[PDB]
Amino acid sequence: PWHHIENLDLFFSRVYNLHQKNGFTCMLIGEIFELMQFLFVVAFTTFLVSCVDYDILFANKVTLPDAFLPAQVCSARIQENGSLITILVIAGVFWIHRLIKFIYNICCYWEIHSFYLHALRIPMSALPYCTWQEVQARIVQTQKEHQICIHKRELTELDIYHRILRFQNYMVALVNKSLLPLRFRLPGLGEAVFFTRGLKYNFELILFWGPGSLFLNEWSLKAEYKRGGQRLELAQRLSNRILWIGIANFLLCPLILIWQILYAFFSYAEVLKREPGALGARCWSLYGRCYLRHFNELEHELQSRLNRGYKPASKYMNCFLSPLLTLLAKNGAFFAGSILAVLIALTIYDEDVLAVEHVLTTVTLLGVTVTVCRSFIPDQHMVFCPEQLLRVILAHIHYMPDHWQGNAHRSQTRDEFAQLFQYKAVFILEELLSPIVTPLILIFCLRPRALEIIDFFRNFTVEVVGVGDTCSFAQ
Amino acid sequence: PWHHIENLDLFFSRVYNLHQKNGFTCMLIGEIFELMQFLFVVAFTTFLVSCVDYDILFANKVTLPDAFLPAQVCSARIQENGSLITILVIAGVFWIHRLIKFIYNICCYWEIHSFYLHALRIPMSALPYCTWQEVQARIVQTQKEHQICIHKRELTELDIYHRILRFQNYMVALVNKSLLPLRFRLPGLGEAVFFTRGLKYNFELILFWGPGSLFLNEWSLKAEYKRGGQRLELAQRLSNRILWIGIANFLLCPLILIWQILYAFFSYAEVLKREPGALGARCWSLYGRCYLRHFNELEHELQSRLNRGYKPASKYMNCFLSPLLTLLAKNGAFFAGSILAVLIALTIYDEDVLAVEHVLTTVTLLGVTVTVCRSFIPDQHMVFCPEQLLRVILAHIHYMPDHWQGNAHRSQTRDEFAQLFQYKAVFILEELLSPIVTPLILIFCLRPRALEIIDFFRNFTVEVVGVGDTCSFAQ
Amino acid sequence: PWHHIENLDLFFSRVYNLHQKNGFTCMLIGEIFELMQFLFVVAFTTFLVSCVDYDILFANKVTLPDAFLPAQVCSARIQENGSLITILVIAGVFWIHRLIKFIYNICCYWEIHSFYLHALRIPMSALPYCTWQEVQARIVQTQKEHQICIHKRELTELDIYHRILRFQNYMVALVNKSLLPLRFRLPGLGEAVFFTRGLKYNFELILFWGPGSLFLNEWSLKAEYKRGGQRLELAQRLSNRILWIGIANFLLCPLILIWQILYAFFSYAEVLKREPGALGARCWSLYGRCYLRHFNELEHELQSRLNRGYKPASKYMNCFLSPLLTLLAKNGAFFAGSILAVLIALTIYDEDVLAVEHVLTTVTLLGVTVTVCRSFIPDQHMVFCPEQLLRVILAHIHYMPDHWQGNAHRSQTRDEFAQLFQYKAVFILEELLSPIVTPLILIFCLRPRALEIIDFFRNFTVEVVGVGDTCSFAQ
Repeated sequence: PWHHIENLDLFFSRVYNLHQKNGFTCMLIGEIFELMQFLFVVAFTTFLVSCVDYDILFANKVTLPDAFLPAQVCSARIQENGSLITILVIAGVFWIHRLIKFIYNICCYWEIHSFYLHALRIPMSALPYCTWQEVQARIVQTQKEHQICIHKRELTELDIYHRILRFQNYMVALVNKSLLPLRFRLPGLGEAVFFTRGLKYNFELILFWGPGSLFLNEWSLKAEYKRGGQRLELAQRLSNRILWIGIANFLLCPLILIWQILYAFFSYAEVLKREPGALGARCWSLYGRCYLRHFNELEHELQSRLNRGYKPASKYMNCFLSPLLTLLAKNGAFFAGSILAVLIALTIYDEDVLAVEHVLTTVTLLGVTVTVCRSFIPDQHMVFCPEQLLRVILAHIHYMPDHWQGNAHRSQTRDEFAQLFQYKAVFILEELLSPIVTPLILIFCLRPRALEIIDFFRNFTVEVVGVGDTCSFAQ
Repeated sequence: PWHHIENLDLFFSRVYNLHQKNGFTCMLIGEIFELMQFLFVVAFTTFLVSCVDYDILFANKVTLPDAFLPAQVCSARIQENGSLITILVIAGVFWIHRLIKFIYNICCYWEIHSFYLHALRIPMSALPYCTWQEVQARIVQTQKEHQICIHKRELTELDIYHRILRFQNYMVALVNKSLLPLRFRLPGLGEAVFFTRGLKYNFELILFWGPGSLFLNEWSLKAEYKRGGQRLELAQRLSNRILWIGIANFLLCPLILIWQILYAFFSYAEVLKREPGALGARCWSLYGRCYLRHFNELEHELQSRLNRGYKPASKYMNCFLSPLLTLLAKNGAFFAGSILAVLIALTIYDEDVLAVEHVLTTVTLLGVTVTVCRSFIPDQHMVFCPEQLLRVILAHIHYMPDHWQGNAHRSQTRDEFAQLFQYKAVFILEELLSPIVTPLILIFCLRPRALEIIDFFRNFTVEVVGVGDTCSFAQ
Repeated sequence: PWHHIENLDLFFSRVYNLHQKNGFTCMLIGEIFELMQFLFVVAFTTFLVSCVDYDILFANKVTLPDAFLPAQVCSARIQENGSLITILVIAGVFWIHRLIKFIYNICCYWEIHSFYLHALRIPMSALPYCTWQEVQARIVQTQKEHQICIHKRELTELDIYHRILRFQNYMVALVNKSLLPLRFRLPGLGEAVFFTRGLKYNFELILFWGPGSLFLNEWSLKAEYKRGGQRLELAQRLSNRILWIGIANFLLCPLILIWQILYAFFSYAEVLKREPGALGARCWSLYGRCYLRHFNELEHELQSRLNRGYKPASKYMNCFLSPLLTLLAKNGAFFAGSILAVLIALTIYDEDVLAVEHVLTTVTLLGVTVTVCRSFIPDQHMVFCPEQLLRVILAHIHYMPDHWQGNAHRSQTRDEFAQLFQYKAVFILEELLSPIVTPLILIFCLRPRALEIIDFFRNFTVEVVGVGDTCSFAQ
C-alpha cells in the first residue's frame, strides 16, 4: 500500500492477478502445482525411460516393484546417457530459473496481499466474491487518502486498464492491422491460420520484453523509434534481432518438441481412451481470442463473452452435414440392420447359431456399424444453418466478417468461421507443430515485415500523461 | 433447356426434385440405392429360403459356409419351386420395369442438370445451399433469356406451383371435402382412419395417371367430363374402371403382402431388438399430412411446418393428468415405504433378517412397489399447460378442429388428435394391412361415390390460361 | 343450491375445496386415506412395540409369524402398560373426533355435490377438468337463478375471494407487518426463522376460531374490539387466553412429539435410504409461502407461481463453488490421468502388463479418481451470472427485499434467500422441533405483543357491505 514506490504496470497487474486466482493462498497453491507438474512430467519420463525393466514387466506372480531397478543402479544407468543427461541439465536449469522466479513472485505477492487487507480492506475470504467492479471502486477511492502514483494525476479508472493491458493492446492492434504473419497458403488446403502460444510468446519477446526490445522501461518506448529519420537502420537492426531470436528457436526446437510431444501425449491419451469424441469438441482458437477481443478488455471480460457465445457457435458448426454422408448412413444402416436382424432371429430361435465362433463377433460388429450409421443419420430439425444462429453468435462476440451476414449457409462462411471455432484435435496438433514451425515462420515471414513493424510503432504510439507510452488505438 | 422443349410440368417437377435430392450425383446415388434395396430384399430372402441348410447350422467347430449349399445345387433347388419361381419372375419383371424407368429418368435428368449449370448457373456444389428460394426466384428471371413455353409471360411461378402440384391440390381438395373414403366404423373401436401409401397410389392411378383416367395430357381434363350432360354414363364407366382396378389389387394382394412382410422385418426387427420404445414414438400420419396441408404447398414447406410442430405435439400426447390414480400412488407409496422402512431398520440393526421364509422377497417386492408408485406420483412443481399445448401446436400447424379449442383435455380431443399424430407401431401395422384392406375398400366404399367424384371434377376444375386445367380451390 | 343455508364461507370454501380435490369421489377417498394413515401409524406403533418378539426374530428356518405373539396374549401385554394405554386412549379420542368430523363433512359435501350437478351443471367427470375460471363464470351467473345466500349482493367477483380467504388475508397482513414472532436470534447462528404448521395452527386457534376468539360468527368481529377504549383490559384478556393455550401446548408436547416422531420417522428415512440426496433438495417453507403470497390469492394461484419459479431458484442456490477445490480437482485429474495413461499404454502394448501383483486394481482406482475429479472440475464455458438470474426468480415470485437487487452474489443475499428456499432436511427437523418449541415461543414471545395485536385488529378491520368484517389491506 506504499506511496507509488515501484513501476506501476507491474503493481496493478499483480493486483489483478491476485483477484483472478482467487486469493493469495489459492494463487500460491496454483503456482506450486504448476511447478510440480513440470517436475513430474520430467521425472516420470526419465524413470520410465531409464529405471524400469520392461522385459520382466511384460513376459520374462510378479509384484510391480519386481520391474524397477535399485537406485544404486538407476543413477549409473541414467548417468551413462549423454543425451539424457544433457536434456536433464537443460531441463533442470529451466526449472531452477522458474523456481527462483516463483520465490520472489511470492515475496512480491505478499506485498499485494497486505495491500488488499490493509488499504483496500478486502479479506482473502471475501475475494472470490469481492468482484472486479467494487475493487476497481476500492482502488480508485483508495488513491486519495493513501498516496500512490506520482500524485501529479489522480486515477481515472482507464489508467489501470492501460497499465494492465499495455502490451496486449499492442498485440490486438498488430493482429488487427494484418502485421504479424498468421495466414499461410498450404498446398492441398485453404489458407491456414497458424497462431499458437509459442509464436505469440516469441512475438512479445521480440517486441516488448527483452534485452534490446522496442521498450526500455515497460512504460516508455526507446527514444530512437519516435524519430522519423533513421528508420532504415532501425529496420535492419530489428531484422537482425528477429533473425537471431528465430535461430535460438530453431536450436531449441528438439527440446520444446520433446516436451510438447511428451506433455501432450500424456495430457490427452487418457481423454482419448475415455471419450474419443471429447477431442471433436471445438475451442475458441488463440487466433480468435485475439481477433474477437476489444481493445481495453481484461481477460475475464473476453472469456465471459466467449463462453456466453459458445453453445450458439456449436449449434452452428453442427448444423451443416453432408447429404451424401446422410444417404450412405441411411443405406448402410438398412443393409447392416437387415443382416443383423436375420442373424438375431436365428440366434433367438435355436441359440446354437449364437456364439458361432464367427457370428457372435460379427453381430457385435454389425452392431457397431448400425450404431455409427444411426449416429450419422440426422434426426428431425436443427437443419437451419440460420441467419438466426449467426444472429445470436454475433450478439455475443459482436464481430463478424462482413461477407458472413448474407451467406451464413455457405462453405466459405463455415470454412472461415471454422478457423475461429478451432476444433481441439487441431489445437493439440497445432501446439505440437509449433516447435518445428515457429522458427521458420519467424525467420522467413516476419523479417520482411520489420520495416512495417517499425513504422507501426513509430506511427501508433501515443504518450498519455499519466500512463506513459500506450497504443494509439486503445485510446 | 430447349424452348418449349416440353410440357411445363414434367420439366418443373424434375427441376424441383433435383433441388430436393441435393444435386444430380446425390439423386443418382439415391435411386441406385433404392434399386439395390429391392434386389437385396428379394435375393437375401430367396437365399435364406432356398440355399441355406438350417439343420446343419443349428445342430447337426463349424464355419459359416458349412451351411450354404453349392450353387450348382442352389439353382436346381430354387428352380424346382413353382411358387417361388413364379414370385421371382413377377418380382424380376417389376424390377426390370423399375430399372428401365431409372435409366430413362437419369437420361432425362442430365438435361435438368445442364439446365441448372448453363441457364440457371447454379453448380451442383452450391445446390444443397443454393436453396429452393434461390432457384424459384431465379428461374423466373431466366424466363426472359432461355425461353420456355411457346407463348409465355415471365413465370409468376404462382403458376409454377400449379405445374408441380396439380394432382396434389386435387388430392388435398378431395380429402378436404370428404370424398375418398377414409373414416370407417370398426366394431370394438372408434371410427378408424385408414389412409395408406398404397391406397393413395390407387386413388391417383384411378383418377389421374393411367390408360383411361380423367386426364388425357397431364395438364388437360378429357372433354366429356366438362359437360353437364351424360354424367350418369360417365359415372358408370368410372365405377367399372375402379371395379377392375380394385380386382387387380385383390389379385396382386399376396405379392404385395409378402413384400410388406420382408422389408419391414429387416427394417424394424432390428429396431425392436435395439430399442423397443422407438416404435412407441409417434409420426405425422399420412392422413394428417394431407389434412394439415396448405394451399399450393411444396413438400418441403409442409415438412418444415410438421417438424417445427412435432415436439409440442409429443408433449401433448404426453401431458394429461389421470388424477385419482395419483392419490392411489401417493398412499400406496406411504404404506409400502412404511413397512419397508421398518423391515430395513430391522435388517440394519441385527442383519439376521434372513431365514424368514418370505422376508428378502418382501423387501424386493416392496421396493418394486415403491418405485412403481413413485413413478406414478407426479413430480411436484411440474408445470401444466393444457391451454398452451392446444395452442402452440396449432401455431405451428395453423389448422384446427372447431371442437378442440375449448376442451383440450378430454378423451374426445386426444382420441382424434391421435389420428393426426399416430404412433409408428400402428403405422407399420397399417402399412402391413393395406395389401389385404385396399382392394375391399376400393371395391365397396369408393364405387358408390363415383357419381360424386364425377361431379367434383366437373364442378371444381378451372382452366387457367398458362397452366391448363387446375383445381378450383388451389386458385 | 338452496338459499343461504350456511355461512357463505362454510359454503364457498367447501365449493372451492371440492373443485381442488377433483370431485366428490376423490375428496372422499382422500379423506378416507388420511384417516387410515393415522390409524396405521398408531397401530404398528403399537404392534411393533407390544406384540413382536424381537429376540426370536433376531437370533433365538423361521417363518415370519414365528415372532408374533397370539392376540389372547397381545391384548394382555398391551393392556398392562399404563403409559401405552393412556397414549392409546388419547390417540383414539382424537381419532374418533376426526372420524365424526369426517362423517359430518361428507354429509355436508353431498349437498355441495348436488349444488354442482344441479345448479352449476358441472358433472364430476368434467370437474378435474372444469378449470377455475369456469366455475367462477358459473357460480356468478347462477346467482340469478338459484339465488345466492342472502343474495344481498350479486356476486362481487371479489366477494367469493373474501369469503374463502378472510382469515388467510389476516395471516398475510399479520406476517407482513411483523407482528407474530418469527425471527429469532440463536447463538451460533444468524437470525433464524421458525414458522411451522403447528405454530400457525396455534395462531389461528388463538385469533380466529375458538371458544373466546376475536371473532364470534366467522364473518363478524366481536363488538368490543371495534371500540377504542377498554383496549388495555382486552389486551390483558388476550394475554391470558394465549398464556393458557400455550400451557395446553406445553402439556400436549409429549404426544405431538411422539406423533411427530412416529409419522415422520417412517416416511423420510426410507427415502433417505433410497436417495439420501432427496433431502438436500429445497422446498418453499410455510414461511415464504406466507411472505410471497398476494392478498386475495387462492392456494392454487400461489402454488402455480411458486413452482413456475422453482427451477430458477434451485439454479441460484447451487451457483457458488469453491475456487480452491477446483484446483485440487484439476491437478489430481492431471496426475492420475498421467499415471493411468502410462499404465493403459502398457496394457495395450503387451496385454500381459495385467496380471501383475497390483495390476487389476490400480487401473480401476485411478479410473474412479479421474472420474470423481472430472465431476468436480467445473465445465469450462459454463456461464453463470449469479447476479443476472435472481431476475427471473423475481419475475415469477413477484416479491423481494430491496437490498437483494444490487448484491445478488453475496452471502447476505444467499443467507436470507436461503430462508425463503430452505432444503427439505431442515424442514423435517423444524417440524420435529415444533412440539417442543411452539409452547415457549407462544408463552414468551407473543404474549408481549398482545396489545399490538389488539390494535391491529381494531385498526385494520373494515366492514364491507356484503361480506362482513374483512382485513383492511385485502381490499
